[PDB]
Amino acid sequence: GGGGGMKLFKELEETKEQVIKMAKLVQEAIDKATEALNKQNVELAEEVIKGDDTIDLLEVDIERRCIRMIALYQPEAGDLRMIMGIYKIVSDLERMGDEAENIAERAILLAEEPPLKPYVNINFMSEIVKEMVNDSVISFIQQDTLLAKKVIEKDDTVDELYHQLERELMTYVLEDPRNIKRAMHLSFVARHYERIADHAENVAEAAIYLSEGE
Amino acid sequence: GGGGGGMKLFKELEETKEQVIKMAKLVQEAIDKATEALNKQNVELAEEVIKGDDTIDLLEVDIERRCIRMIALYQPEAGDLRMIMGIYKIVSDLERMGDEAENIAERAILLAEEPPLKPYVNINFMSEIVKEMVNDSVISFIQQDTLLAKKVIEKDDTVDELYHQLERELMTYVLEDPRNIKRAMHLSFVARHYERIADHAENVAEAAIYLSEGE
Repeated sequence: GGGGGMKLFKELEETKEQVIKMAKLVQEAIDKATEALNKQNVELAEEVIKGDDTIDLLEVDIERRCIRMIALYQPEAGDLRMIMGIYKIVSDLERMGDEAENIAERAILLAEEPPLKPYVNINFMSEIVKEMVNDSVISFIQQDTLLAKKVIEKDDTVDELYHQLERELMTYVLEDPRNIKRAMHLSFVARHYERIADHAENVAEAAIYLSEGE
Repeated sequence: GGGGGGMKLFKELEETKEQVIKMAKLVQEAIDKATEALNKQNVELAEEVIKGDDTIDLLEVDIERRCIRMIALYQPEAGDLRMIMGIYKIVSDLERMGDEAENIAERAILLAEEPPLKPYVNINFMSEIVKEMVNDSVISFIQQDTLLAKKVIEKDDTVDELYHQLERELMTYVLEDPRNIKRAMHLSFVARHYERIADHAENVAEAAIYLSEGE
């Protein structure tokens, strides 16, 4: 190799740092989004809606870093794979953040009214999903198949849990159509948790590609 | 002063761009069949959309593996490397559109086992726009047409607006006889998928802007 070959190294270990940061900010979104939604708390919602902008540039900035690294250093097979993969996931991660930002909106909408039901399921879902966000992005940065496979296993649960939700609400709507307004908002929410999870699972799918690459 | 890598990278990039187009045809074809299967309560048509989604899946990989090939072998500079990464990004949005139409098709099955519940003028105006959004977004990409990409970005607000019309129309159905609760919700999801397909369409046009703004 040549002199500045270890530049690509530093540049890449940093870019990775940033992915991890961006994911810290995603879990923070979901966590805030769930509190707001739960305890009918708008300060917590507007917080989450402001903070998404951060996550937005984080996509831009990590993407731009990838191109740079490829343009400047000409990374070999392994690096180039690590990089294009980063390039993919930073998008999924941005989508999770946007999904949470959506739960944040809804929670505002659900605040000008009594809950209509304990949010127990939304909650079990919420908890599984953050675990999924984290574990998925860990298993990527460090080539952990087993951990990626677990994340992929958990998704069938979120799916399964989502369906529980679809049906409980059917019964709420059916017992008093007034309830139609909350039911629906609480439907979306569940759909958003389910989208965040599906995404999580991509990161993991990616993590395998990478790990299978060795 | 030469270098035979130039000419190869050119063919490879054009052949890939061609692949991307193949892929958007199939997505348009998907949305199209799925709307027929939805409307005409036709499961033959739906199971088609559903097997046909696999073709689109492999095209994502196909093109993605193309992009890495092209970078590794030819060490492409500025404009080229940019179109490639960009191809890489949008071959995905496009796979997501096909995924959403596949979902429309799954619901069409489900909706077949019962009367309509309503004509579906809305869902129809929606996909008709959406389908044209898929095309234009991917045209605008291949030839960096900013003005055409921005036309796409506008239409999206229409889908957005059209989507909302639809959830209120349904609210009224559920409200009139909760039996309708099952058809209503299925039609609810469908109306969301159309809106997701449009929102992806709109990413591609954003991308098309990245490329264009660049040259």
